[PDB]
Amino acid sequence: SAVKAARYGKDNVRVYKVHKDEKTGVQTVYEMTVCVLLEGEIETSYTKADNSVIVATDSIKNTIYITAKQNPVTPPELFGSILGTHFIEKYNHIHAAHVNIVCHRWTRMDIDGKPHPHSFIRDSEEKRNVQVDVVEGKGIDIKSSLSGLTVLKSTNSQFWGFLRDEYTTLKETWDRILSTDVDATWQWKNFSGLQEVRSHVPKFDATWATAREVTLKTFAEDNSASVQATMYKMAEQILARQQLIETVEYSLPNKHYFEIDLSWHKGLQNTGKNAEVFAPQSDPNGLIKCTVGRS
Amino acid sequence: SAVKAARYGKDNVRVYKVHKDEKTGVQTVYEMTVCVLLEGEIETSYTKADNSVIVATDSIKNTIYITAKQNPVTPPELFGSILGTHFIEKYNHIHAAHVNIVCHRWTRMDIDGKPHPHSFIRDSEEKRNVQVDVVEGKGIDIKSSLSGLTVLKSTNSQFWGFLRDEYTTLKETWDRILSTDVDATWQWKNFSGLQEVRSHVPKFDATWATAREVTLKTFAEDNSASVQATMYKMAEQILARQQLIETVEYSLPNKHYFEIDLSWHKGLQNTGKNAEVFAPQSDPNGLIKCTVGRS
Amino acid sequence: SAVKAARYGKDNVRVYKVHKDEKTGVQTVYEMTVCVLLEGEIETSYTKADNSVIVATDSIKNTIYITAKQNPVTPPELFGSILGTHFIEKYNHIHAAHVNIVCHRWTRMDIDGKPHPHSFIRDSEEKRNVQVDVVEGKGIDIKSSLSGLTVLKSTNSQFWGFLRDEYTTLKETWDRILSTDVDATWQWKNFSGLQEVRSHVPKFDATWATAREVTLKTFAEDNSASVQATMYKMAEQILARQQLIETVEYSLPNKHYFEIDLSWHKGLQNTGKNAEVFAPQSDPNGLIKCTVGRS
Amino acid sequence: SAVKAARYGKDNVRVYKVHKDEKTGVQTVYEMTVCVLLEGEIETSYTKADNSVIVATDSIKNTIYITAKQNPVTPPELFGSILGTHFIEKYNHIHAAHVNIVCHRWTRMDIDGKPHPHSFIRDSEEKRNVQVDVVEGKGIDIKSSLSGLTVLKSTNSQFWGFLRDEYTTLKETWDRILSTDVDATWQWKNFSGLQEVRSHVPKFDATWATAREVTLKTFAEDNSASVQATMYKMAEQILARQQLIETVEYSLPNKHYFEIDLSWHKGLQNTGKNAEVFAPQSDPNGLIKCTVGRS
Ligand SMILES: O=c1[nH]c(=O)c2nn[nH]c2[nH]1
Ligand SMILES: O=c1[nH]c(=O)c2nn[nH]c2[nH]1
Ligand SMILES: O=c1[nH]c(=O)c2nn[nH]c2[nH]1
Ligand SMILES: O=c1[nH]c(=O)c2nn[nH]c2[nH]1
Ligand SMILES: O=c1[nH]c(=O)c2nn[nH]c2[nH]1
Ligand SMILES: O=c1[nH]c(=O)c2nn[nH]c2[nH]1
Ligand SMILES: O=c1[nH]c(=O)c2nn[nH]c2[nH]1
Ligand SMILES: O=c1[nH]c(=O)c2nn[nH]c2[nH]1
Ligand code: NA
Ligand code: NA
Ligand code: NA
Ligand code: NA
Repeated sequence: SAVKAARYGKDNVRVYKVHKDEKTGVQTVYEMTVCVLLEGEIETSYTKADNSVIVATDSIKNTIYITAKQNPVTPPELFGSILGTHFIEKYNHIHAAHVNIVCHRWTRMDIDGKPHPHSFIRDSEEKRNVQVDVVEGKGIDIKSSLSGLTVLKSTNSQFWGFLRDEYTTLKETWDRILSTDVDATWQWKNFSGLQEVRSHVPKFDATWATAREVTLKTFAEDNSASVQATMYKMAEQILARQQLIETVEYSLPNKHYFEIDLSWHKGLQNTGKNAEVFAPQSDPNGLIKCTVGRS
Repeated sequence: SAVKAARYGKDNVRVYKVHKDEKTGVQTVYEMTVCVLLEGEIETSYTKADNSVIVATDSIKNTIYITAKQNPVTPPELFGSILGTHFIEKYNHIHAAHVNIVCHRWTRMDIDGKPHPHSFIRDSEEKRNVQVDVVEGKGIDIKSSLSGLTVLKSTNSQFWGFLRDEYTTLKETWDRILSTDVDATWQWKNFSGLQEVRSHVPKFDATWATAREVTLKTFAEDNSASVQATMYKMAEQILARQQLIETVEYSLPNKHYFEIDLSWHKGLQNTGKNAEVFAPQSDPNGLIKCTVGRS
Repeated sequence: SAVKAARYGKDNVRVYKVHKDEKTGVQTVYEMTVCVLLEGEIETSYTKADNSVIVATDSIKNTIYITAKQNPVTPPELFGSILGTHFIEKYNHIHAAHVNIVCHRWTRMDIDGKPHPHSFIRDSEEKRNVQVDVVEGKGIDIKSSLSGLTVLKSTNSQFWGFLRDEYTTLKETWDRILSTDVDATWQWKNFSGLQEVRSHVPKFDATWATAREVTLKTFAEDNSASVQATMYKMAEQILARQQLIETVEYSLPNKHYFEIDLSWHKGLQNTGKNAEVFAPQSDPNGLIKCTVGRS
Repeated sequence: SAVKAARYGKDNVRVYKVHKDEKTGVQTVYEMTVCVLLEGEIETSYTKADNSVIVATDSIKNTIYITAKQNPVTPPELFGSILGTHFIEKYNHIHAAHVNIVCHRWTRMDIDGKPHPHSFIRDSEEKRNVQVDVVEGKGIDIKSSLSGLTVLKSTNSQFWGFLRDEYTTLKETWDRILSTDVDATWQWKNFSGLQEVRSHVPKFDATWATAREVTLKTFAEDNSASVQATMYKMAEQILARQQLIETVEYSLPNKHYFEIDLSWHKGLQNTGKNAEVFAPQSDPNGLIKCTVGRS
C-alpha cells in the first residue's frame, strides 16, 4: 500500500480583526473562520512516523493569526491568497496550500439614523466564503461563494409539463410558493500568483455584491418555469457582468410548502385559489444544481 | 403514586399564512412555529388508559391550522390568546392551554428601492416569541420575547473592581470587546380574557419594536461597567416606556474575545493598546441574568 | 424599577478528568459540561456599577477546574453539591449556587473481548445530567436526569378511544410504531448539606441505572395504550424502587412514522397490515409530559 | 453561456422499513435517509423552460419509497445500486443516477439478556453511509463509509520531532490525549452493473464491520507517533483484508484537550505528569486526511 493523497492542517480557526481609525474615531470589525490544509512531500509522516515533514497544525494556527495581524483580512480572496502563498514559499516541501474562509456578517448598527462607530449586529446568517488553492507552479485558484441566503416568494412560480408516468403523483400547478436557501459559487480564472490577485482586489468585493443583487432580483421578478429555469438565469447574468469568472454554480434546495385541505372541517376552503394556510415542510426537499460556463 | 402534574399536546407545528391584497396586488407572508400543551382533568389517560379525556395531538395540530385560517396569525400574542382560549372554551375538562409561538422573519425584498409585492428574505435568525398561558378562571398570561439578537461592540466596554482572591486570575480592563446574544423577555400584566387582549393589540407589535430599539441603543452607547450594568439599563427603559409590562427579564451570554499575544514572534505587538487580532471563544461563556420589575 | 431576581456565572465549561490507577495501569476518563450561576447580594452590580460584589465568571471557571482537581467529579450529584457548597461557604454575600452538569459517555473500548485500559468510545449521545441548587439555609436540592435516549418499537403500541369532534381526523389504531426521545428527571428529597449528600452517594449512580433500565424495560414490554399510559408506568416504578425520590418527571415527544399508501402505483399494498415502508416525520411531534409523586 | 453540468433530485428522504418474521414473531427495522440526483439530457429544463425532461423530484421521492417496498433496503450498497440502476434503465434521457444513503442505527434492545423482538435503541449517532454512482456505460461506483465514530485515548499517543521555526510554539510531548471523530471511506472497484453488485453483497456488511473493528483496534493499541501515522495503519489493514477495495480514505480531526496549569493557585500541580484535569477544546481542531491505495 501507498499514500495516493494527503493533506493536513488546522480547521475552524476563529479570527477577529479590528481596524481603529484615529481620525474619524471609527472602528471596523472583521470576523472569519479559517481552514488551512497543506499538501506536499509529507507521506513519510504517514508511513515512517517522520514528523520532520509536519508543519504542526498549531503553527499553522499561529501563522493564520500572524498573517491577519501583518496583512488585511479583507477581502477574503486576497487574505486566502496571501495565507496560502505564505506556506508554499516558506516551506520547500509544501507544494499546495488550501485555504477556506467563511466570513460572518458584522453590520454597523444604525442609531436614530447614524452609523455608530463601534457597534455591530449579526444582521443575517448568510455567509460569504472563499476556497483558495495555492499550488506551486499552477498559481492560485479561487472559488468565491455566498451561502445561506434564505428567500421566499408567495406567488409567481409555476411548475407544469414535467414527465408523468406510473411513478408520478405530483399535480401540475401555475401558482405556488417557491422558497430556497441559495448557494452560489463563482470560479475565477486562474491567477499567476499573489501579484495578479492583488491587482484584481476591487473585483472581489464588487462581484460578490453583484452575485447577491442578481440572485435576489432574478428570484423575485422571474415567473419561474422551474427552479432549474430560474437558477440558470441568475448564473447567466453573473457571468455576463464580470469577465474574469469562468464558471457560476448554483445549488438550490426546494423547500416545499404543502397545501393543507381543511374542507373536511365545516367545508372550509383552503386549497387552490383559496390557499392561505400552508404547512412548511422540513424534509424532504428538492435539490437542484447547475454549473454554467462560457459557450 | 399519583399524577402531580400533566400536560400534553403538539410541538413544532410549522405554519405559514399568506394575506393576498387584491387592490394593491401586494402579498404578505407570516411563518410561525407553534406549540400547544393542554392541562386539565386528564390524569386517567395516564393511570387508567382512559383515552376519552385525550384531545388527540393530531387534532390540536388540525386546530392550529384551522385557527390560523379563521383568524389573524399576527400579532402572536393575540393568535396565541385566541388559540389557547379556543381549547379551554371548547372542552369542559381542559382547564389550561399553553401556547408557544416563534415567529420567523420574512422581510419584504427591496429591488432597486421598491418593496417587491411577493418576495421576501430571512434577513436574520433573530426570533420574536410569545408564551401564552390561558387558564380557566385566571385569564391570560403573556410573555413576549426577542431572542437570537447577536451583537458586538469593539470598544466602550470595561470590567474592573471585581472581587479578587486565590481563585482570581482575570485582569482588570478599561477597554474590551463585549459581544452577546440577546434574550429579552417582557411579561404583561394578567389579562381577563380574549376581549382585553384584543383591546391591547396595537401595544404588542409596538412594544416588541421598542424592546429591540432599546436593546440596540443601550448596548451601543453605554460605556458598560459590566454586562450586569448594561442589561439593567435596557430593562429599566422597556418598563418605563410601556405601563402594561410588569417585568422585563434579560439573559445575556458573554461571548469572550481573547487577546492573542504574538510577541514571541519577531516581537510582534498585539496585546493591550496594540490589540488587533483576537481569538473569538466558542466556550466557555459568561451567562448573566436579570429580572427587573416596579419598586 | 428594581432587581426582582439576578443570577450570573459561567456556562459551557468543558471539563475532563483522568484517574490513573498505578497498580492496574488502568486509566479512567470523565468528561462533563458544567454551568454555575450564583445568586445573593449582587443587585448593586446591576444598578450602581458595583463590581465589588461580582465573583468574576472567569474565577468561577477557575473554581470549577480546581474543584474537579481537588475532588471527585463523579457522581455528578456529589460534584455539583461540592462545587455549589464551595461558593456559598466561601463568599458571605453569595446565598445560592446553581450547578448544572451534563455528563458525556466515555465507554471503555472492548478489544477482542478485553476492557482496554485507556481507550474509549462515545457509544451514544444519551446524556446523564444533574441540576444542583445549593441555597444558604435550605440545604441542597438535586434533580437527576437522563436525556437523549432515543428508542423505537415497531409494534405493541396502540392508540384508540380518544375524543372525536369536528377537529378530529386521526384514525384509531391497534397497531402502530411508537418512537421517542426519553427525558426522565427524578427529584431527590432535600438534603441538609454536603455531609448528607456524601452519605447517599452510592444511590446516585445506582438510581440513574435503574431509571434507564426501567425506561427501556417498560417501553419495550408495555402494550402501550398511549404514550401517557406508558410513561406513567415508568415513573411509578422509579419511585417504588428508590425511597429518597420525591418526584419522577417524564417528557416524551411522539416521533410519528406515517404510513405511505402506494396503492395508486400498480395497486401496491403498503397500508394497514401490509405496512412495511413508512415516512418518519421530523415535525410536528406530539409532546407528552407527566409528573408523578407519592399519594 | 451554456450548461457545463447539471444534476437534480430529491434530498433528505427519510425512509423506514419493517421486516415482520411470522415464524419467530421477530420484527426488524431499517431506517435510512436517501438522496437521489439525476444527470442526463436535461439542460433544456434550465435554458428553455423545457420541463418535459424533468422527472419530478416528487416522483423520485415516490420511487425511493416504492423501491424500498419492492426490494431489500439493506445493505445500502445494494439498495443504492438498485435505486440508481432503476432511473437510468427506466428513462432514456437520464444517463446517471447518484444515490446517497445514511443509515441510522436501530439496535435490538437487550432485556434481562434476551434480544427483544420489536424494541430498539439508537445506541450511537455513528452513521454508516454509501455513495452510489450509476452511470450509463460505466457501471456502478460505490463508496462505503463510516462516520461519527467518536473516540478517545488518555495516553499512548505522542507527537515530537516536527518542524520548528519562528511560527512554532507547540511543545514536543511523549504523553498526550488523542481524541477524534472517525471518517473512513473505502472505494470499491467499479462493478459492471446490478448483477455484479448482487454477487458481492455479503462483502458489503462484512467489510463495513472490518473497517470499524480495525479503526477501533488500531486507534487503541498504536502508540501513535502522530494522527498521520495512526490513520495510515488503519487504512493499510482495510485494504489488506478485502481485495475489492481500491482505496481507503480517512479524515480525522484532532480534538485537542489542553492542559490547565493551576500552579498560580496554592502551588497546585496539574501539568506534565500531574495532569488530571484538562479543558477539552471545541475549536480550533487539527484536520488530518489520507488516501491510501495499492502500490
Ligand atoms: O422547480 C422544480 N423543479 C423540479 O424539478 C421539481 N420537481 N418537483 N417540483 C419541482 N420544482
Ligand atoms: O401538498 C402536497 N404537495 C406535494 O407536492 C406532495 N407530494 N406528496 N404530498 C404532497 N402534498
Ligand atoms: O460584564 C461582566 N460581568 C461579569 O460578571 C464578568 N466576569 N468576567 N467578565 C465579566 N464581565
Ligand atoms: O485573554 C484571555 N482573557 C481571559 O479573561 C482569560 N481567562 N483565561 N484565559 C484567558 N485569556
Ligand atoms: O400516545 C398518544 N397520545 C396522544 O395524546 C396522541 N395523540 N395522537 N397520537 C397520540 N398518541
Ligand atoms: O399517516 C398519517 N397519520 C396521521 O396521524 C396523520 N395526520 N395527518 N396526516 C397523517 N398521516
Ligand atoms: O498528530 C498530530 N499531527 C499533527 O500534524 C499535529 N500538529 N499538532 N499536533 C499534531 N498532532
Ligand atoms: O495546552 C495547550 N496546548 C497547545 O498545543 C496550545 N496551543 N496554544 N495554546 C495551547 N495550549
Ligand atoms: Na514550497
Ligand atoms: Na374548559
Ligand atoms: Na454565603
Ligand atoms: Na437512461
